[PDB]
Parts: sequence; C-alpha cells; structure tokens
Amino acid sequence: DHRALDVATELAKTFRVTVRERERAGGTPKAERDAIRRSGLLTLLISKERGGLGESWPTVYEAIAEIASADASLGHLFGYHFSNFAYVDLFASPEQKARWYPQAVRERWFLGNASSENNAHVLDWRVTATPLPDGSYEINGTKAFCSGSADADRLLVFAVTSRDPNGDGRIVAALIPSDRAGVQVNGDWDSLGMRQTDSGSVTFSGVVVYPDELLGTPGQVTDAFASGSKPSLWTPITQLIFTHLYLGIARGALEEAAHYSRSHSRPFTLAGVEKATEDPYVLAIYGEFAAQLQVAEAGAREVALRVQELWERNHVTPEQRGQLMVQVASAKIVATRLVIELTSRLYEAMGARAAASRQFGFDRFWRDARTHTLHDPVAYKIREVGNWFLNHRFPTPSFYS
Amino acid sequence: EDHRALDVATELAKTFRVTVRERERAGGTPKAERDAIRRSGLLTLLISKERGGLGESWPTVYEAIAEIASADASLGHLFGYHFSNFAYVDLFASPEQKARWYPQAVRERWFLGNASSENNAHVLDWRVTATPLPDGSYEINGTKAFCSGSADADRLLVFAVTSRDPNGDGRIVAALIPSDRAGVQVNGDWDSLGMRQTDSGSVTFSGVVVYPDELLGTPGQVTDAFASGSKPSLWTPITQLIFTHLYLGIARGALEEAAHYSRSHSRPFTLAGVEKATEDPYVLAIYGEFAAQLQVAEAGAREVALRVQELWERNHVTPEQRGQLMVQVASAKIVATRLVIELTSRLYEAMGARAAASRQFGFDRFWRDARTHTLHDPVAYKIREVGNWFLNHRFPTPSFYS
Amino acid sequence: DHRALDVATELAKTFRVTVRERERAGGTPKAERDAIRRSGLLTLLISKERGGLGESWPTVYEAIAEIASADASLGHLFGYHFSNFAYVDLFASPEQKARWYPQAVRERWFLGNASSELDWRVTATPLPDGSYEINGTKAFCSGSADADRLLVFAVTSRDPNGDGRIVAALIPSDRAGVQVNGDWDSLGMRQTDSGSVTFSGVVVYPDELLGTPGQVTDAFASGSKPSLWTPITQLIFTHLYLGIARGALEEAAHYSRSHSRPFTLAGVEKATEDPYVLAIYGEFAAQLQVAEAGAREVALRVQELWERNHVTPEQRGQLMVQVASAKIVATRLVIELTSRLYEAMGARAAASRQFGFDRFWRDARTHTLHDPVAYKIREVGNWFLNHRFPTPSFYS
Amino acid sequence: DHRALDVATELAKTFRVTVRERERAGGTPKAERDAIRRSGLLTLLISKERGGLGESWPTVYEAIAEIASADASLGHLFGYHFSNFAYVDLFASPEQKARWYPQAVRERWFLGNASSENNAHVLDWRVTATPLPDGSYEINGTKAFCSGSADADRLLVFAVTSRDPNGDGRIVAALIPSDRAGVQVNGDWDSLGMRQTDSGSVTFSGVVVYPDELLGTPGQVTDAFASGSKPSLWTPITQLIFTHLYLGIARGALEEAAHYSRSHSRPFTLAGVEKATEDPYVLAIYGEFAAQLQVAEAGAREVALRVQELWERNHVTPEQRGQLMVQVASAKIVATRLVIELTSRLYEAMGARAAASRQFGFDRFWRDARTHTLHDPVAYKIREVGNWFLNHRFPTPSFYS
Ligand SMILES: c1ccc2[nH]ccc2c1
Ligand SMILES: c1ccc2[nH]ccc2c1
Ligand SMILES: c1ccc2[nH]ccc2c1
Ligand SMILES: c1ccc2[nH]ccc2c1
Repeated sequence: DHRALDVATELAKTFRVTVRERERAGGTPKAERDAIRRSGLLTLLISKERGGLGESWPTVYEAIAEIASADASLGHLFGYHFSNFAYVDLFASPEQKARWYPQAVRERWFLGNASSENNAHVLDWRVTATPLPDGSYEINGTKAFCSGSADADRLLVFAVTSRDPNGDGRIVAALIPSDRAGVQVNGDWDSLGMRQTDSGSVTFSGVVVYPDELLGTPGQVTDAFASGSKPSLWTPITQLIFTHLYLGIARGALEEAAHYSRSHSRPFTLAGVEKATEDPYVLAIYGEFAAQLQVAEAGAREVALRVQELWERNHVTPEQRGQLMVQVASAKIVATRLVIELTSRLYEAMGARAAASRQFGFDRFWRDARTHTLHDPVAYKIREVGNWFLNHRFPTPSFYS
Repeated sequence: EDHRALDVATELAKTFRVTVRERERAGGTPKAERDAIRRSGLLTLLISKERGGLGESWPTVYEAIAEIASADASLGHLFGYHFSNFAYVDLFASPEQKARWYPQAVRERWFLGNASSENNAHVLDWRVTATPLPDGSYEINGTKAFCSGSADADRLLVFAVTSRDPNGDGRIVAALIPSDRAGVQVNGDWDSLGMRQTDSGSVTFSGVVVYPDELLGTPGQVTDAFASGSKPSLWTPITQLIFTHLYLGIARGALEEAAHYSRSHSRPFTLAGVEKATEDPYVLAIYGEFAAQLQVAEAGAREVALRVQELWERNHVTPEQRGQLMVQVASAKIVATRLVIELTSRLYEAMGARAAASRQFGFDRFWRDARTHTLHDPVAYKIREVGNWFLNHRFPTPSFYS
Repeated sequence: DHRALDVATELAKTFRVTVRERERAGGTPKAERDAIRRSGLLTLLISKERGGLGESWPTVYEAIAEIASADASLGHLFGYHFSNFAYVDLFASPEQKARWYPQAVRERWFLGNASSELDWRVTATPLPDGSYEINGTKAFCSGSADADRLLVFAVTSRDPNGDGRIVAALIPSDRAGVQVNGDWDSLGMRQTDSGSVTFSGVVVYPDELLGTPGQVTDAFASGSKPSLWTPITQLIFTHLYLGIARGALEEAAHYSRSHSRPFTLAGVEKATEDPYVLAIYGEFAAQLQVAEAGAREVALRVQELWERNHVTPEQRGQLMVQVASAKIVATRLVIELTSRLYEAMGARAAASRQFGFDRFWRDARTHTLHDPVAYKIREVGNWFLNHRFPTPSFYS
Repeated sequence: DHRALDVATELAKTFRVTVRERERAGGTPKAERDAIRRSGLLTLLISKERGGLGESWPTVYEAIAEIASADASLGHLFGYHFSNFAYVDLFASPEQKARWYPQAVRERWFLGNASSENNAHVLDWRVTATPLPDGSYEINGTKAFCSGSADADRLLVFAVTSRDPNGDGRIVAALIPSDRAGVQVNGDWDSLGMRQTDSGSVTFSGVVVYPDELLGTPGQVTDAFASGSKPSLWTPITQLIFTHLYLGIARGALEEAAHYSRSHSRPFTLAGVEKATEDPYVLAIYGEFAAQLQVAEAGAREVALRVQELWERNHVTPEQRGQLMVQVASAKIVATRLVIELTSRLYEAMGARAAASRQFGFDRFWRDARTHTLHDPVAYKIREVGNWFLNHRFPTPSFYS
C-alpha cells in the first residue's frame, strides 16, 4: 500500500516548482500548508476508526524525507506536526483523544509548537504557568524557536509552574488554539535557512489554559522521561524526524546538482575531458556522496521500523528505549555530517557558473541544512553514542536525548 | 527468527579470539580452526535441506561472516570466500551436478578453496591455460596467484583460459576439482601484512586434467553471463558484499577490543583535568564517531543482504536488477572500507601511548587485516562506479570486480 | 617597515564596519575603491623611481589577505589589480612602463580585467598601422567597473600573419566601443563586478599592446619568466582564501565570546569552556597557522624570481608546485571552516539571517571554483610521482 | 654551508639499507649510533670554540627530519639527543659548559633521557632525590619511557626532592654517567613502532648525584617555566623536534610509495589506463598528500627560524614564548594528522601486492608514526590552540606545553 507515499510524492513535485521563489521571501507558505491539509496526510497516525489514515511511522518518515527533498521548510513543518502529534498521543487522556482526533480530521489541523525546545534548565524557562480557578492555568512569557507557530490550528505549548500550591517548577504542556486571547505570534523569523518555517517568538500575555487542554499533570513529562515509560519515546521519534529532514535535503541537493552537471557543466578541456559527466573527479564526488546517502538511507529505514515496533508496545524497557535513542543519534550524526559536506562540496562537481549565477539558488540546500542541524549540538549526540559504547551508559532522557 | 546458526558462529568466534593473536603471527594454515568450522555444519548454510544442508539465507551467512571476522579476520575471510566459491558453483552448475555435489559436500564437510577468481588482468593475459582433450576434458597448466583458501581445501574452484582450442581460444573455463588431483601443487607461499592465515599464495597446475563432469558451464559462459547482466553475474555483488561484511566485522571487533582496553587502562592525561580516561570528552568523541558510523553501515548492509536473497531466489534476473544491486553493494563496501581503515588506526588516539608501546597487545592486527584486504580491488573505482550510475544512469559493467 | 601593512590594516578595519550591508546590494563599491586609491597601496610594486612604494610581493600578499579578511570582494579587487599589474610588468617594454607607471601613480589607477580566464573567441583584427580592432563579449571580467584601465585579451582574426594568436593590451575602460554590461549577480564575491564586457569595434593602439601576438603562448611553452604570471596569480587567490578563513575564524570567536550560550546538557557554564567548541577553534586555528606560515615562504620565493632577469622552467615549475600546494590546502581549509564554525556558535547564529556569517562561506565557495582544485591536486601528484612540472597556462 | 646536511643525508642513505631487518629485531642500533658519533652531528649546537660545529637550530631540525625519513628510531634518538642538549644548555653553568662540551666532542656523547616525560603531578613522580652531605643527592625509583636510555653516555635525569630541609617537592635535574653505580637500564622496550629507541624503564638504586652534575638548583626549572625565562623555550623546541620526526616519516613514506608505484606500475585491470602512474585516482592520492606535506614542511621551516631567533635573545617575553608554543603546537597537530593518514592511505595508491608481501615492510612508517604521535595527546594540543585563539590564553609552560 503506497497510496499515502504517492500523495506525498505528488505534493513534493508541486512544491519543487515554486520553492526557489517562495523561500526568498520568507514568511508563511499558506497555500502549501493548505495543500497539505487537503491531502489528508496530517492524519497519517490517527486511526481509521477516528477518521484518520491508520498508517505507520515508516510511512510518516518516508513522507517527511520526500517533502523535505523538495522544500526543506515544508518538510520541517510536516515533520514537526508529527513530533507535536506524538507528544499529544503519548500524554493525552482517553477522552482527550476521543474529542481531539475526530476534530483534527474534520478541521484539518496542522499543529504548531511553542515550544518544546527550551535550551535551559526547567527553573530558567521563559514561560510560566500560574494557577487559576477550577484547575486552569495562566501562561505568561515570550519563547523563541516556536516552530510552525504561524497558521497553526493548535499550538503545543510548554510552561513551568509558579505560585502553585501543588508544586512549583513543574513542566506543564497543553494544546491550545493559536488565536486564544493573549497569544501573540510575533512574526520575527528571518533566518539563514528554513526560511518558511515561521520559527519565531510567541508572547503569552495572561493566556488561559483549561484542564481539558493539559497534556498530563504538571511534572508528568519529567517523571515519564526519567522512568522510561512510554512517553520517553518522544525524543528518539523526534530526533529521527530531524534525521529524515537532513537525508531529504541531502537527496534533493544531490539530484539537483546532477541535473545541473548533465545540462550545464562544461568540461575542463584543459585536462582532455570532453564532457564534465565523464570527468573522473566529478564522478568521484557524486560516487562518494551517493554511496554515503544510500547507506544512511538504508540504515534510517531500519531505525524507523524499530520506532514502529516500540510504538506498538505497551511497555518499553530502559535498554529498549536507550538502544533506540543510540541508533537514532547514530543516524542523525551520519546524516548531519553527510548533508553539511554534500551541500557545500557539490559545487566542486558543478563548477564556477553554479555559484556565479545567484539565481540558480543551489545554496538553499546548504542554508537549510546548516540552520536546522544546529537544533542541538551534534558533538553531544556523538558524546552520547560514545558514552554508551564505551561505558554502557544509555543517554539520560530529556527533550534532547 | 531462527538464531541457531548465528549462535554457532558466535561460539566459534569466541573460541577463535582466544588464540588468534598467537596464531596469526605464525601465518600458515589454521587447520584446527578450519576443522572446527567443518564440524559446526555452517559450511552447508546455503545448501537446501532437501540436499542435506541447513536451508538458510544470505542474511544469515553475511551476519555469520561478520561475526567470525570480528574475532579472526583470516577465518572470517576463509569462511566468507567459501560462500563466494559456493555461489559460483550454484549459479553455473547443472541441476545434475548439484544433486551429486551438494550431498557430498555435506557428508564430507567440504571447505571450498579458490584458484582463482582474482586475476586482475585481461583474459589474454591469464597465466593459466586450458587445452582441450579429445574426450571433452581440459588440461590445465600454469601458476595462479592469490588463491585464497587454497590449502586444506576439499575442492578448488579453478579458472583457466582456453588455448590451442579449435572452438575458440581465450574463453574462460571454470571447474570444481579435488585439491589432490594429479598435477595440482598448493605452494604455501603466503607471508602477508595481514590476513596472514588465509593461505592466499599460489597454486601450480602441471598437466592437471579436469574432467567433463567437473566443468561449470561451457567455455566463455561466465563472460556471456556478465555481458548479459543475467542471474549468474550476481556472483560479483554477492562476493563484494562478503568483503563488505569482513570489513564491518573487523571494524566491530576493533572497536570492542579498544573499548575493553580503555576501560581497563583508563589513565587520564595529567594536564587534562580528568580523573578517568573513560570520561575524557575527546576519548568519548572518538568512540562515538566510529560507533555511530558502524551502526549505520551495519544497518545499511542488512538491507542489501535481504536484496541479495530476493534475487538469489529468482529464476531470472535482469541487468537492471543486477546493476541496482551492484550499486547498493558498492556503496556499502565504500562506506565500510573508509570506516574500517580510519577506525583501526585512529582508535589508538583514544587508548593512549601504552597501547602502542606494548607490541604484545597486538591491536595493530585489525588495521593490518583491513589494510591488506581492502586493496583486493580499488575502492576508487567502486566510487567511480556509483558516481557513473548516479550521474549518468550507467550500471557498472559486470566483471569479476564489478 | 610595516607602514604599508598598517595602511592596509586600517582600510580593512573601515571595510568591516560596512561590508554586511554593502555586499547584500552587490554592485560597485565605489567609495571603498576610492579609499584604496587614496591609500597609495595600488602602487605597492611600482619602484620609488617611478613614483611607487617600492615594496615586495610578501607585503602585497599580506595586504591582500588582510583586506580579504574584512571584505572578500575588496580583497579580490585589490588582489586582481596586482595580477593585472604583474601581467603588464612581465610583458610591457621598459619604455611603456616608464610612461604607464608614473601615470598610474598620478591618476591613482585601479586596474580591471577582461579577461584572464578555455577557447577564446573575442577577436583582434589587425589594421594597417599596427593597431587592432577588438570584437566580442568577455565573461567573468573581474573589476571591470570603475576601472582606470582594462587588461584585455583577444585572439587575432583576419590576420595574414596567423590567426588565433593571443594579444593583450591595456586600454581605457571608456574607450569607444567598450560596454561593461553590469550583469554580475553572484552567490558570493558580490561586489567584484565580475560580469561581462562587450567590445564593438574597439581600437587598440600599438603602444597599448603587451608584447607581440602569441608571445604569451611562447612564454608558457618555454616556461620562461613571463610564465610566472600564473603562480603569482594563483598565490593571490591562495591569500584570498587564507584571508577569508582568518576573518571567518575571528568573527566566529567574537560571536562565541559574546553570544553563545552553553548547551543545557553540557554541564559547562560558558560556551567558551566547552571542550568541543574549543576543539573546533583549535583544529581550524592550527591549520590556519601552518598554512599562513607556509604561504609566507612561497611569497618570498615569488619575490626572488620576480627580481631575476631570467627564469628557468625548473624554477617556474617548482614555484608553481609550491603555489598549487598552498592553494589546495587553503581551499580545503576555508571551505570546511566557513561551514563548520556554525557548530561552535550555535543555532542562533543561523536563526538570525542579519548576523550575516554565511558571507564567508558564500565568498569562498564562489571564488574557489575559479579553476578546479581537483586538477591542482593532479598537477602536484604528477610532479611528485612522475617528476613532471605543470604545463604552463593561464591556470597552471 | 650545507656540509652538515650533506653528512645527515649520507647517514640517512646508509640507514635505509638495513632498517627493515634492524627494526624487526628491535633492541639497540649500536652500529648506527656509533655512525652518528663518527659523523660529528651530535655536536651541531656546540660552539666551534668548544670543539663543536657552531651550527643552528634550522640545520638541526632539517637533519632530524632527514634521518627520520630513513629510520624513525634513529631520527627519534638523534632528535631526543638535541632535546636533552637543549635542556642542558639552558641550565648549565659556564663551568659545566667549559667542562662538558669539549668532553662531549671528545667522548662523542649521545645523550639519553630518564626522564623528562612524567605523565603525573610533581608530587606523584616515580623518582625521588634525598639530600646527602656536601650538597649531593641520592636518587631512587623507576621511571618508564626513558627514551634512548641504552648506549647513552650521559643520562638527563629528573627527580623530586624528599626529606629535604630546603623544600620537598622540588624538581632536581642532573646529567650523570649511565654507568654510575645504581643505574639499571632494564631493557624492556618491545613496541609496535619506534622499535629501536630503547624507550623502556630505568631503575635508580641509591644513585649519587654530585653538585657539579646538577642542572641548576632544585626547583629552578619550575621557577624558569612559570616565569618565562629562557629555559621556557625547552618545550616548544622539543615539541618541534617531534613535529620534524612526523614530517620526516611522512616524507619517507611518500617517497617510498612513489618509488614502488614507479617500479610496480601495474594498472588496475579495469582502470582503462596503460599504467598506474597515469591513473587519475593514484595521482590524486599522491597530489593530496604531497601538497599537504609541502605546506607543512614550509611552515615548519618558518617556525624553526623563529626558534633560532628567540634562542639567541637574552630575554623572551611570555607573549613571544606563548606565540612560539602556539605555532609549534599547530605544526605538531597538522603533522600528526598528516603522517597518520598518509602512512595508511598510500597503500591505496600502491595496490594489493604492497600488503601481500609483508617483507616489503611499508607498514613500518605507520607503526612508527602511530607509536610516537601518542607521546602526548594531540586532542590537548588542539585544546591549547583553541584556548589561545578563542580565549586569548597562552598555554601554561610545562614539560608538555
Ligand atoms: C535550530 C535552527 C532552526 C530551527 N527551527 C526550529 C528550531 C530550530 C533550531
Ligand atoms: C587480494 C588482496 C588481499 C588479499 N588477502 C587475502 C587475499 C587477498 C586477495
Ligand atoms: C571572479 C569572481 C568570482 C569567481 N568565481 C569563479 C571565477 C570567478 C571570477
Ligand atoms: C619514546 C619512544 C616512543 C614513544 N611513544 C610514546 C612515547 C614515546 C617515547
């Protein structure tokens, strides 16, 4: 059954036609986000019983890579939607799922994030939740890197409790409308790459969050991650989403370069080459990177299958979660090194005119990859894999590991 | 999910690790270990159960090769090459030949040797000639180099070029013959940097008669299969993926052995402000970089191995199927080659000076083994082949190396 | 005597203030080119006897790198000026130089190129009085805007004495028939005005010609002193790449000191104490130190041979090998450093497009493609393995 | 004069003839050490007035690299002799120089080390110096990695004071005869590479050190290093010696590979080239490594000239010493990466037969380089250069930085 993947492939084809012009402007790719809404793919992981497609994580990951190969910003938005959905599904109550999931199908929800990317200790988080009557909370503060925060049907929001008789310093998460009073999407995203992901800041001014919007009790995510209960799959799932962004960009860059080489590169006739496509060093560049891409992609498919396997389990052991996170981290490390090298070095196969003509726009691939690969430092993913291999220590679960 | 065969290979590898350091110094023929492999039954992994074999798959074979190679690269090589030789026989032998040979191979515990599918020369430049005799036999003459596993071999897979042949000179003939056939001399002239117990020296054929029931196909049939990209040309991707698993196995064995050394000799650098080398950020980074690359390379290799099995089971294979497989194998080999050559050298940086000051530690065996065999055929042309496919949509030209 | 270098350092300091906004616009950095004119440094290699500074190639190369570290386009324009000057000096007669060089000092000449860079089809048709008419369109004409003179190359055509012979001339950029097309819109090197120039019936007078037709080809085939132009110019490129590398490293370090946060899971209090941040700076700073030190030695050898009356193909070939080696190392270094330093700075260095650090990669990524480093590598390999010096050309 | 370098070149040629058989056996290369004695080059830095050659550090460094290119163990021994000589010369009194230097010419001293390479805090040093009457000290203990300790005419020895009314924990350095009673060279060097450097352990049993053998007063080296006086040049001098071992090994390996390639120019059967010396990928391997070698050697010559410049100064500032040490560390880092990569990857240019015949012996270059590059961890030389560049901190003078 390749129906969903065919739909994603067709979306990506349409995105390729316009990405060069669209991403220069930045801003919100509303038309393309609506095209994704109409495709139904946002419901890939919602059961057929609840109106979704009843598909699997391997399909999601392949769709993410395909879309990202055409437009990295749309790939990012699409993949982040599923990271946000994964968080919801891992913490939501039975009655929340019975209400939200049919509604997400009917209303074609595209989920945004504000924000699960807090590069700081919990007591230093920008956004605080203070109690209101009847179990509600009030959210205040400004957070940056709110991925996909424009045109979002719901925002997955995070805050730390304050002035709370039931405990200060606890992480609360909630899924709220983006037009709730006091939510201000600031529109300040102007980035090197990932230019159409609307990953700017969001300011919360006295924003009300109701109990039926809270995703577990305050502090539950800390307990679930540290214990290795099922929600501890969120981070390997999400880090593998990022991995598929990088592999998608890598494949799109390699295929765009090859098209240029076949139609535009002149041979270095000084060295007796009649066609650039027959040049031994041009061929070596393509071979080195296509070979690494093939292996990285084949490996990523295996880890995606393991995500699905553990996703279906009722309980996951620390060894099972830790081995998965190590495999994901390994795939991310290899994909990061590959995409960053490839998107820069492929110019050496294409020649000077590929850079002399700014309009060719090939630098988009490097810009997009160079931007998002910094989400969290690959040096610490490397350290995490090393600490496991040498010392048998699995990574400490967190929002980044 | 039958893990019995892989358990047997794991136990074999365990025993080999105990003695490999002393054995590989001596070189020569690891007869005791070859006999342990014979007793294990694993040489029959790919023979059908109907013919007395284990009826297992290429994924199992490849995993077993990597496991054994991680303990002893020469024994992994010998074991892997046995299946390369077996694959050639299976792809070219008649059903009648197989009906006789495979039960015999099970009963007599055959360990196959090679003499030799590694020529590195145009057919006209081959040293070993096959002169036709009136009954359809061929007389073989010449000295063949790089005859891997040629010592203690129950049968040799032999290649020669026709000479003085009214039906055409320069055609490749292949046969499977006893190693004690009159005129066969295994020369034992192997004294190498690494892969020191693979007996990859020369074999001299002096008037060796190979009989018609030992010939594999007709003269030149392997060249025709290569030109067609047909199923018998699967021999090369199968064999190149065997090599890939030797390199992944050596890499895994090296990384684990290094980790063991680091944990038990964890003296930190004075100025480094570390209490333990196992907490040093730069030691951890070396292990992490190489372990990550190893995980991805291994996971990728498993996928290519499943595809080998799929096409192995087909009655017919198209050049497009064969070419895509060869590109995928070449890609895996390229990554595995770069990985094992970098890792076996750079892990010293994580272990520290005493790992090299003590020759007896013997860790350089991993680099020596990998550095030797990765030269079998130049990785630069595997890279060119993948690039020519990706850029120009040209599949590699089938050959004994591509 | 560091007076010239001090002038270059102060110019570079001024250029840093404005480069971020200027290079976005592209186009011609007229004000900064005029600052270079006022500095006198365009006359670095002209003898004091002819009104110049009487300085050495080592000083020129250090000034190029310094300016390039601040503004790669201005570094390129400045460096190319000296490539153009080197060509004039190697081929012009003493009588021509006695006129041109004091004029270049008085009129503050900034030389442009059209063009030093396979098969050339801009033609030079001989006229009876020794003049030529130039026709055709050149590409990649670096510094062709606001140029006091253009160094122009063409091949003879309709020539009873032999078609296809290369002629070179130094002509005013506003001579009738010269059209600078203004079509440069590039990834990096955005203010180098390296677009196309169209020649329509452009007259070249005999006293503007540099040597005789085909003389440059003869000099390449002989490996004689004028063939030094290529190693001189390839080492100019090398110093652009080393300068960009140093500028990028320093800009990154400033960001790391003033803006980088420690990764929350690092267990370190300051990003400047993070072991992996320190390893990135150390690995690239170390390579830069060795590359810069080696480049200084090769620059001294350029000067030594520049002063010789005659140069052998063995002297020229050995120098070219050393220049190629430096260029290879500098190319790899600058391309890796300008991309990887983001990993020492963090996500916010890319999240804020206005920071503009990608300029370094864009500039280096653009100009390092001038000629393929793969063939510089092959040339060094062919020398080391087969004892064959590079075949002299406009690229080797 | 190029006399000394001609002498070194001729020595190196002789060593190449026998290095394969000698390094396999290990042990002491006595005949070759005596050849170095006959050459006079051990006296390169002794003034002509004291009987030496009156030469300079740039000459010494070139000679080290030339000899190392032929035989890394002899290059190491020769280089370490000059590290030992530098230490002596930086601390010896006028009386000691007047006595020792003519004696070193006449007796042809080849200096050994036992040992300036203590990977441990001063208080934790293996070897102690306890006061004796009349200003003598008694040395007791075992130190490992005593480079060139066999057939050494004098040993440079280091110990820490104890039971010393004038201060415990102070570093004493002395130059003593190797046949002084109580000195036991243990002969336990059996290494991967550098196999003929006799870098095993030395045991001191009640060894007497007289006042006229002491190199300064106890603790003077620590004062000199901390102050940046002239003896603080010892570490950059010595680390640049190691750098020249690595560049020498690199050049020797590259030249040996090229000779093999030229005399075994068998092209790969399917390469489509007539000869391996015309293969594009063979040429790329030689070009990449030859290019890096040219730049590293040129940079090393510049740093050697700076060593000589500061060597002649009466005073060196902490900035001058720190800048030199940064330049030396940078050279050592680059040379380490280059030699380790080159000595392994050049097999790819030569082909399978270069490894199939162990007797070819090319692996000696990798084994020698792989062994000595671990002397002190390159990761911390990298950190030191990074700490300088990013934080403007020069390395703290020590025996390793
Ligand atoms: C680094 C770069 C871009 C990004 N968009 C959302 C997160 C994030 C992190
Ligand atoms: C080619 C290259 C290296 C080798 N080691 C054992 C066999 C063999 C063949
Ligand atoms: C001028 C400026 C940039 C360039 N890139 C390649 C050539 C070239 C010339
Ligand atoms: C002398 C010889 C070889 C060595 N390896 C590490 C240190 C050291 C010292």
